[PDB]
Amino acid sequence: TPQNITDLCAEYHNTQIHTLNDKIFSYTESLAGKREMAIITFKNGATFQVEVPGSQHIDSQKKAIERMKDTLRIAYLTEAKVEKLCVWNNKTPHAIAAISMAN
Amino acid sequence: TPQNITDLCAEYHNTQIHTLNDKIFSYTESLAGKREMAIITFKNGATFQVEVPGSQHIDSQKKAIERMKDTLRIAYLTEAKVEKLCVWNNKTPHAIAAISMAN
Amino acid sequence: TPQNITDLCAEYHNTQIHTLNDKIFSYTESLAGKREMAIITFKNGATFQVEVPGSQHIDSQKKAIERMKDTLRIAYLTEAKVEKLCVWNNKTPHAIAAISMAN
Amino acid sequence: TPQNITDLCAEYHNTQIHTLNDKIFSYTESLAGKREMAIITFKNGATFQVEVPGSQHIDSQKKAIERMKDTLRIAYLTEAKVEKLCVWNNKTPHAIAAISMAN
Amino acid sequence: TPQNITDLCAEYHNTQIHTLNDKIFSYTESLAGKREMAIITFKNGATFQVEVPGSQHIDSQKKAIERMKDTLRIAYLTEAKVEKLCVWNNKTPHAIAAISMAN
Ligand SMILES: NCCCN1CCN(CCCNC(=O)c2cc(O[C@@H]3O[C@H](CO)[C@H](O)[C@H](O)[C@H]3O)cc([N+](=O)[O-])c2)CC1
Ligand SMILES: NCCCN1CCN(CCCNC(=O)c2cc(O[C@@H]3O[C@H](CO)[C@H](O)[C@H](O)[C@H]3O)cc([N+](=O)[O-])c2)CC1
Ligand SMILES: NCCCN1CCN(CCCNC(=O)c2cc(O[C@@H]3O[C@H](CO)[C@H](O)[C@H](O)[C@H]3O)cc([N+](=O)[O-])c2)CC1
Ligand SMILES: NCCCN1CCN(CCCNC(=O)c2cc(O[C@H]3O[C@H](CO)[C@H](O)[C@H](O)[C@H]3O)cc([N+](=O)[O-])c2)CC1
Ligand SMILES: NCCCN1CCN(CCCNC(=O)c2cc(O[C@H]3O[C@H](CO)[C@H](O)[C@H](O)[C@H]3O)cc([N+](=O)[O-])c2)CC1
Repeated sequence: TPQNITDLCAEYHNTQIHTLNDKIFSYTESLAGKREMAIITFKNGATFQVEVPGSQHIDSQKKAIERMKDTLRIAYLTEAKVEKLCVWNNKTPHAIAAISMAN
Repeated sequence: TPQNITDLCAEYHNTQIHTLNDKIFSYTESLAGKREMAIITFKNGATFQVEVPGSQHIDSQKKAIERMKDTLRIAYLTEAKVEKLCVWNNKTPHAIAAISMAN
Repeated sequence: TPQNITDLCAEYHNTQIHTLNDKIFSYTESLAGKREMAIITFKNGATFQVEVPGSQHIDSQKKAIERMKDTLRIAYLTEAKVEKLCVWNNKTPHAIAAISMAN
Repeated sequence: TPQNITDLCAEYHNTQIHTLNDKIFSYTESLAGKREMAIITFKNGATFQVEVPGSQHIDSQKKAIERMKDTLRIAYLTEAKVEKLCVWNNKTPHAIAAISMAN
Repeated sequence: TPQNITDLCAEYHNTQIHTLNDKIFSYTESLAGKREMAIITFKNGATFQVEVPGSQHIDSQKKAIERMKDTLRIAYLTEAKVEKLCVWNNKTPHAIAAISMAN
């Protein structure tokens, strides 16, 4: 298994690391049909989503998607610094695959 | 694909944005049958609900409804500023579709 | 839908509003068989339960009963002021139907 | 229903009340197979478990066992004073049936 | 049942205790397919994983794996001192079986 988010990210196509080293500026979530998603931004203007669960996702990802939205919410509310995001870059906004928090 | 709550809200019929830029004044939740819901207010008098799950809701919204009530409760307890709500305005109280939190 | 806990409470038989405007003094929870419940008290001694799930509850209430116990626990730990409880008064301790929190 | 943890405890065989009036000293949790459990200690050395789910448990206890482990973790992290534990004393460590928290 | 993490750890093949007595330095989690995992590090450079659920796990471990990730996140965010980890040291990074927190 990978030892860090960068090596994990590199195991997948259509991904990249964004380095933030900053707390989340805004947290948005929706229960509207077909847009059951979260959106976060940073004060540098960067915007990211947790995608709506879809047919691209495998069964094991369903709980992890829910966990990620839990993580983003509590990160936002505690002003935790986000180090990096691994995202898929074939979606707009870029879609979160992984998060690291440090410092 | 929307990048913010206003753009997401605009995808639906019978919605509008309310801008609060304030913490939640009160949080109410009920387990009574057929009224399994939450109600929030703001000091300006505005009142909003998370609707009881109904047949209007598609299957994917049910999990998101539960998440929204989790979000409103922890927002209330942490005195987090709510930036905007996207609501359906064909319900009273207006029914929450999405929330953004920012300072 | 109800605008507030008082109007909600009025929709049900065997209920009353208790106005506390105080934090929870004690929180008790049990996993013992046939007593899977929570009990709260306020400083003055007034005691309330979240009932064990039973035949009187409809299925939609089950997730809400779990949510209420989550709410009481976090309210207790954060010393959140409880405004009102809507309770069924045909049970001892009186059984919580809804809670409102306001500072 | 019982008004308090002491009266609840007395409804069961093989139980006793421990009166701690103290925060949890240590919190341990395990995902190892057949030891999916939590263990807590107090400064006085007293040690308690939340048992692995087993044949002695009834269905209604399953969610309550999971809730108890949630409660112990957050109690530990917030340094919440535990008033009493109701435990089964036919197990070692004594097995938690109920917890009360009060200032 | 075991009374502490060291005795619990010793019930299993291919494990060891690490004594950290330190807060978690970084927390990483992933929803990427087949890497639905968490990774933590400590300032001394030690790295640990919560393994992706797989065929080596029995059903009862699944909820406990999810719990462990919840615990590591909140331990990280609260800067809780981790006393010990029980890990399987036949994986890289070492895979967490249990955690103790004290002091
Ligand atoms: N990637 C796809 C994105 C594109 N979008 C565009 C918007 N589309 C909206 C479809 C989701 N459906 C509804 O929203 C909806 C809500 C409805 O009631 C509202 O339901 C609301 C709750 O959902 C609320 O109760 C309100 O008061 C009722 O009037 C009713 C119906 N309906 O009768 O079909 C549908 C989906 C496809
Ligand atoms: N869609 C429109 C929404 C509007 N709603 C508003 C409220 N109305 C609620 C009806 C749900 N039913 C009950 O609540 C209920 C509770 C009951 O027991 C109480 O159950 C209580 C727990 O629910 C408690 O245990 C108490 O002690 C028992 O006596 C009994 C019965 N009953 O015998 O019919 C009903 C329906 C319409
Ligand atoms: N609706 C009215 C409510 C009133 N209640 C009050 C309490 N009464 C409780 C009955 C539930 N049963 C048990 O508890 C129980 C636990 C048991 O094992 C303990 O199981 C315990 C865990 O549950 C623990 O592991 C312990 O070490 C074992 O010996 C065994 C048995 N049994 O062999 O019958 C029963 C029923 C009536
Ligand atoms: N009531 C007493 C409880 C204690 N006792 C412990 C030992 N078991 C033995 C039967 C299990 N057989 C295994 O072979 C086994 C291998 C395991 O290692 C692997 O699975 C692990 C995850 O579970 C790791 O992935 C590890 O790397 C991998 O090698 C883990 C476990 N387990 O239960 O967590 C079991 C009997 C019960
Ligand atoms: N085992 C260690 C990792 C190795 N890894 C790479 C090789 N795959 C092979 C089979 C998976 N095939 C995919 O094609 C695939 C596409 C993905 O991208 C899409 O799904 C993503 C969400 O999962 C995004 O929506 C994205 O936009 C969309 O393009 C994502 C994943 N995934 O697992 O998260 C898999 C197995 C896994």
